[PDB]
Amino acid sequence: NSIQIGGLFPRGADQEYSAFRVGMVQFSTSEFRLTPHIDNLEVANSFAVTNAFCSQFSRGVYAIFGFYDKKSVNTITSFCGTLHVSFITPSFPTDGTHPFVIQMRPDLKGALLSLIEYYQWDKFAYLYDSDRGLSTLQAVLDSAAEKKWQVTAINVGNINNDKKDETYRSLFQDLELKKERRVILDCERDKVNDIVDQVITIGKHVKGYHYIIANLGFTDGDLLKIQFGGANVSGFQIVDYDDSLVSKFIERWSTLEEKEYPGAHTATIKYTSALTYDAVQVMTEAFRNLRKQRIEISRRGNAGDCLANPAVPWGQGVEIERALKQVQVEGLSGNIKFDQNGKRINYTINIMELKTNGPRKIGYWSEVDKMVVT
Amino acid sequence: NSIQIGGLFPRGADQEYSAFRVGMVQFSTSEFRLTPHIDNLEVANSFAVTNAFCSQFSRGVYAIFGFYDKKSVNTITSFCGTLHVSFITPSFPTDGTHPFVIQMRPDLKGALLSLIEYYQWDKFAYLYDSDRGLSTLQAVLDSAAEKKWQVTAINVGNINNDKKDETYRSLFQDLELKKERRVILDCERDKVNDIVDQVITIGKHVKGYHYIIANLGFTDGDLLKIQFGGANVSGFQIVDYDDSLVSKFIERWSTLEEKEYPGAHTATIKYTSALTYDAVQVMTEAFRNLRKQRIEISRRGNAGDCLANPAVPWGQGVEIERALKQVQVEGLSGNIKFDQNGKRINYTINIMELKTNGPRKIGYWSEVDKMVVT
Amino acid sequence: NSIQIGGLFPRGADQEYSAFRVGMVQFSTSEFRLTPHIDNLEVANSFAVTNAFCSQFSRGVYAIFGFYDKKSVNTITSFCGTLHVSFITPSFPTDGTHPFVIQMRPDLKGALLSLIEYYQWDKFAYLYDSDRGLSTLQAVLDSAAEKKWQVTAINVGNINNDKKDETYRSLFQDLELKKERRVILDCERDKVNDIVDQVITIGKHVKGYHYIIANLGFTDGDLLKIQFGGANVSGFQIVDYDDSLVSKFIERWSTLEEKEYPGAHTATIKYTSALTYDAVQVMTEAFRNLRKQRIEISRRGNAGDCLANPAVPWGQGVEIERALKQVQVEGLSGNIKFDQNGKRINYTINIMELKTNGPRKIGYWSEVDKMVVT
Amino acid sequence: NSIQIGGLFPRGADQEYSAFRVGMVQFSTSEFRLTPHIDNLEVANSFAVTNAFCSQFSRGVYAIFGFYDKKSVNTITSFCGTLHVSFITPSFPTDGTHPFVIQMRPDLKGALLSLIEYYQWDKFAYLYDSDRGLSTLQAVLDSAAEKKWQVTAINVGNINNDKKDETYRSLFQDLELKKERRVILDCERDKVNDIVDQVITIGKHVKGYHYIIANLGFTDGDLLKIQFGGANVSGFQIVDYDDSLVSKFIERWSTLEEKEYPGAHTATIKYTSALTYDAVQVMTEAFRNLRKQRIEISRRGNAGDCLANPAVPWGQGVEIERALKQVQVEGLSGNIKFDQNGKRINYTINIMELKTNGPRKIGYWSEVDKMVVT
Ligand SMILES: *[C@@H]1O[C@H](CO)[C@@H](O[C@@H]2O[C@H](CO)[C@@H](O[C@@H]3O[C@H](CO)[C@@H](O)[C@H](O)[C@@H]3O)[C@H](O)[C@H]2NC(C)=O)[C@H](O)[C@H]1NC(C)=O
Ligand SMILES: *[C@@H]1O[C@H](CO)[C@@H](O[C@@H]2O[C@H](CO)[C@@H](O[C@@H]3O[C@H](CO)[C@@H](O)[C@H](O)[C@@H]3O)[C@H](O)[C@H]2NC(C)=O)[C@H](O)[C@H]1NC(C)=O
Ligand SMILES: *[C@@H]1O[C@H](CO)[C@@H](O[C@@H]2O[C@H](CO)[C@@H](O)[C@H](O)[C@H]2NC(C)=O)[C@H](O)[C@H]1NC(C)=O
Ligand SMILES: *[C@@H]1O[C@H](CO)[C@@H](O[C@@H]2O[C@H](CO)[C@@H](O)[C@H](O)[C@H]2NC(C)=O)[C@H](O)[C@H]1NC(C)=O
Ligand SMILES: *[C@@H]1O[C@H](CO)[C@@H](O)[C@H](O)[C@H]1NC(C)=O
Repeated sequence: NSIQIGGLFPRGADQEYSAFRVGMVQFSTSEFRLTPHIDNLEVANSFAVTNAFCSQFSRGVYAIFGFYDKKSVNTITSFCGTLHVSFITPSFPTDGTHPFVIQMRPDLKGALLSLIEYYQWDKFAYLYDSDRGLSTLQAVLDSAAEKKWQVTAINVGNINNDKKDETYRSLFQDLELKKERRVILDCERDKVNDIVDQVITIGKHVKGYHYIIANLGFTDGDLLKIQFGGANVSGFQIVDYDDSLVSKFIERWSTLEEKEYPGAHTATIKYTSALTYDAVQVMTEAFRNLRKQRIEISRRGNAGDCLANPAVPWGQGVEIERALKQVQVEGLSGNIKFDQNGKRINYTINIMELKTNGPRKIGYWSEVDKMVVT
Repeated sequence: NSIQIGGLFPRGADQEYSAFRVGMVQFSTSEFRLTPHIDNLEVANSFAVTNAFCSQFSRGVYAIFGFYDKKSVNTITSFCGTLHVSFITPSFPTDGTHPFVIQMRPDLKGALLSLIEYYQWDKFAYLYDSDRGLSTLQAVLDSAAEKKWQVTAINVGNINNDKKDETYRSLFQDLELKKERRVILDCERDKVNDIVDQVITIGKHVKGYHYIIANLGFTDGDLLKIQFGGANVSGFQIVDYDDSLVSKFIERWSTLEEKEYPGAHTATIKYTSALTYDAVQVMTEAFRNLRKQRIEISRRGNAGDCLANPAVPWGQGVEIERALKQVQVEGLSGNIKFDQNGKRINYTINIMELKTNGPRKIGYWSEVDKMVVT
Repeated sequence: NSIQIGGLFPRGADQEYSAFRVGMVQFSTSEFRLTPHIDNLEVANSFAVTNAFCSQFSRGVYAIFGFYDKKSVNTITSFCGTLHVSFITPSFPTDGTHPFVIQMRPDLKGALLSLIEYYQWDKFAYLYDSDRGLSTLQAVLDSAAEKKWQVTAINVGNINNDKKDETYRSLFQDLELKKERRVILDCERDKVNDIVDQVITIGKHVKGYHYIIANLGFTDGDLLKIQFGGANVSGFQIVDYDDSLVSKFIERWSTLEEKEYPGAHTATIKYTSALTYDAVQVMTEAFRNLRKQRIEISRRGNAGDCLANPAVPWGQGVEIERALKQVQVEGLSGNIKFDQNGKRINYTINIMELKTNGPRKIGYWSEVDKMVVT
Repeated sequence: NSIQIGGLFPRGADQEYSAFRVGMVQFSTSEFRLTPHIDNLEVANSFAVTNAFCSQFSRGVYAIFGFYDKKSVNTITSFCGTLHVSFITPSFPTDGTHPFVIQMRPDLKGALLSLIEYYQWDKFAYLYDSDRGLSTLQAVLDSAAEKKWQVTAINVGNINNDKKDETYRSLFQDLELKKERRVILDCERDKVNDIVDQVITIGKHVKGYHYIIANLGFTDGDLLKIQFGGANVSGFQIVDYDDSLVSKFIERWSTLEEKEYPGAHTATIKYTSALTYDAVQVMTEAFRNLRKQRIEISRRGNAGDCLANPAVPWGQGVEIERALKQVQVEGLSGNIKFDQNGKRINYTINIMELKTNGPRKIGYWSEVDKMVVT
């Protein structure tokens, strides 16, 4: 009744760690407690990721929570699938079916295509970033080929910031050659903030221009900066701030202090932090299910090292995976239900549009049902 | 005075190993000799790749030669950068800059864009495969954005060996429906062979079609099947069989036997194995230059541990990298010279066409000079 | 009882011999058994054919089964007519009336002419091989002279196999220069396979061309390579694979231990082998009927030599011939009925084309009724 | 000393036999006198032909002379090739190379094609019979395909004489309405005589009709019937009546009597008879050369039975073949010389076109040069 888990967090991650500890203290069952081993590192460094994973495996950790990017996803997936260690992450889902990886970030390709069809778009620009994967870009290109679209895929992830002014000015001047008024911003948070800021400077945020933020976090950024101007702005939001549970959680979250809980005294929580909260919840739920199933998973610092030749797995790993992937709970992100691969199934995505008054949801998207209008 | 190096090879790259051994015996001794440690492994498995790298590092190898895949390149780059151990490879160049990696494959984006400009194409399909990366697809996407092209990018990678015929057939009927005669194949040898077989079966290799084989191995595939069809078949070739060095090497190499040297009894040699030969030459020349400079590189003791904390790299790694990047030799691929990032500069790619009498070179593409017609 | 027969199988006809053995072991009963003398020989050698015929006559056989070509048909027919010994064959029917020769192959000239009239052709080519024969070419030339057609007869039997690629390529180039779109392939299985391979290689199987495989073995050749090209490919088939008897035959034929029965472990049976099986059936039926007629068919070793001077035949062979020509049974080729001259009558030939979903029987041809469309 | 030879003659070749005996008595030398054993049989009967051949072979005969038909050429050539026995014939050349056979009849396809080219023919009818093979038919069809001729080939051998009136009228009316004014008669002497008799009866010999008789016996048939008909008639001839040797032979032939020399009391002889005479001459010359070369091909005992398994070859037969294939003597049919295969070369064919004063040689044809006009 003393489960030791592992935690990998980026060097500079505060809100996600705060949500992690909030969930841990919220779901601290009197039957058992989860003791985490938190490692802060540069996730982009595959060597550092491997070092942390190997140290946690040597320490005897049953389940590992962490993050990965395009430069550190393959190593994590391979190590987990070989050593039979369950990995729970809020990061982007891997392209394919990688075992022993629990992916709680819902896919956005289907919702993005459904929203594009709803908006009746034929020609548009697609500004993407290579720091998260090109699966969305490939899906957009395939849909464009199928439905006879004219998509201009432009990468904005390979430019610095000192020459950003001139580079993006040239990019937008080239975009105005075709009179492009509809663009999609499939970029990270800092990248999309740069896009919106430089759009404001260049003066292309006037009416007629349509912008789509291709991420689950729409209300986290400076929506007020481009709120005025009359330009269409649309996006997605996994979290429903109007839900009773979300409001109850956010009240306590705002009442928490900032010293011991960095990035907490605010009325907006990042979707990564929300997914970390549901990750804590699902970990506790799976371990309660394992305890109630009367299954012995006794393990300690005796499994061995990381680079054992041959690397023999342990039989409890497949049972831990079955327990993790066979739960159905509800959190900030909504209904949670994974498949045999480790991806959510019956999730719901709330679509919001930005107006002068403020952000406002226009409908919801699901798997069985396409975009719905209220 | 023996120098120990490492070797990573995929399970199936027999011709590459044969070319490695041929280069080893050719450049056997001038003032010393090399001692490679070969470790055949699944190159796409990041865990196995890490295990091989760590075993070779513990063995105390001065340099490492091996391949990598799109899902195993980050591990090599990170480990080599953090351990100051060079990695000479004939695989696809990395998307960016990475120290301690000596990439031997010349870039193809510039030559492909120059060939498209020379052919004056406005609506060309792009059948890409997710093995060597999507960097060329991205580059052609920005080029299309900046040159007003109609690119129909289609992924032909995520298909199994059970509906290949149906998938390729339906793809080509779709291409006929939008009436698209210009197609670019950015796939490897086996994939382009499958595509060529399918297009022959459906009967679209007749006059009125144009295909570009976007790989350095234009003649490595079986072009005799589409030689008499009547459609343009362009491509790029890195080895010139009419060159003195290549002709002498082929005369020495075709007389061998397929028992001790698998895949070494043919008049043609794959560009990957050619780059293996030139990589053996480059390593030999670099170590010869190091010996001539009288720099002490021998270890003072054991190499250490792969996952040691902190990862301390030896002071001779920078010297090894500089010596490897400072060599300028002539090989099968042509002039060999590396810049500060480990890429290849001052190279030449011969553009060739498949006429009814055989593949005939029509010109060459350099970095300082664009496509030249001869 | 024990009745001995002869066998003139060629050197290389493994499937026909396997079908012969299967027919023997299936139609053999306790009433009597058949003892064959199988001699493998170069059937184009009239000397060897005469030697084998003389030896089998010297044994004292009652009927002879085997094959012949255009270079050995006259000697076989003359020997059988002079010696009053019957000869059942699946080879091409003789161009005339010949007694004591039972021919299991139905005529194709009438069906071919009816199909040409149905397709309403005016200017078409006719690729013939002198090795198979020229009776069909003579018939089509006479019809063209009587119906104002433009037939371009081409011989393809004189091409040596050492360089039989440029010959076909130049031939089809000449056909293109003559604007020839419709071609009739009247050749053997190997020759038609080579012609189809060359056609696909030169890209002459696309929509706009028409091909008629003028032989009863439409599906025996590898038709899948040209199925998806898009050009019309018609032909004739004598064996109906959807019939109950044929399906029951294949149910056993596909599981016949190919090592023990060469050319049997397949779902496709050559029309020649099917005719051999039906010939075994008809000879067994004829001998059973002769035994059930209370006729003395006792013959001892009094045959002597085949070149007796004068050559006095044995009168017991005319009853054998009458019984053989008085057989009305069903089989793989369909209804079997022989006229006074031994040529097959009351037969149906299935006319099929090659579609994307496989060959389909669109109708049947008969002597009494012209081509019928379904 | 003497050499036994064999003679195969059809039932009715009385003048052929008379010419053979005239040649024998004229070329009888005191050094050795041959003793031919003449056999009379239906040459179309393959069984009789091979029985006579085997009787000769058992007799111990070194060289065989005789005729063969379309239905016996194959067996004759096969037996001669297998038993290494030389065969000398005046019949049609074999449709292809065949060892141990001497063809004394010069080819006609080249001369006929040259005459057609010189006569500026682009549309005609090729009336042929299947008696001398289809080599000429194949040659004219290939030449028509090459030179864009609209030739209509009609077979007349299969049509029964009783019913060959209504069909004759129908086909001639078809030719008249289609302006098929030019015809070619590649038929035997009797068939062409019947054809010209029918033409005279029907009155289709009006000005414009250009009949070509494709045989060497132009003057053999009745040409005075169409001498004053006003219709062009062109033929070929191998024996020149103006030569001194031919004139002396025809005088010594006409001075003979019809009692002991049937059909020898006229001034008109057949080209086949002339070829028989030249065959006797070449046989005598070859035997004289063999005797002079001090080569004894004498056999101690009987050759045995032809049906012996295995066969019984002998190198003296090969030496005899080499002796025959290296003879260059003149004769009634002109110069005689054989190539390596056995065909006759170094020959000239005299072309005559019928006029009101009778046949007159309008030129000659050879192989070292095209057709020549005098
Ligand atoms: C392959 O087979 C198809 C059969 O579906 C051929 O289609 C044929 O196309 C011709 C076009 O000239 C049709 O002839 C036309 O018939 C109509 C109605 O009788 C008439 O009004 C036109 O003037 C013309 O004569 C023909 O009917 C049609 N076949 C059938 C069965 O309907 C196609 O041509 C074939 N491919 C080749 C290369 O021959
Ligand atoms: C029958 O024999 C007579 C006797 O020569 C032929 O008369 C002449 O034949 C020549 C060719 O042998 C003809 O020359 C041709 O003339 C045409 C123009 O009409 C020209 O285009 C050709 O290139 C060629 O030079 C010639 O006209 C013809 N008549 C005369 C008066 O000289 C005759 O052609 C033969 N055939 C028939 C069916 O009569
Ligand atoms: C921005 O949003 C507005 C309203 O939400 C859109 O306005 C209408 O959109 C419908 C949907 O296709 C069109 O049929 C109408 O013609 C639009 N009317 C007007 C006055 O715009 C608008 O299309 C959206 N996009 C842009 C670029 O403005
Ligand atoms: C295949 O090659 C031929 C000839 O190299 C191309 O034909 C040329 O097409 C261009 C179109 O840009 C015309 O301007 C030229 O006149 C054509 N002929 C020549 C000799 O250049 C053809 O376009 C190529 N592609 C295909 C699909 O056929
Ligand atoms: C032809 O064969 C069929 C099937 O065996 C039979 O029904 C039909 O009566 C036969 N025709 C004649 C004329 O006997």
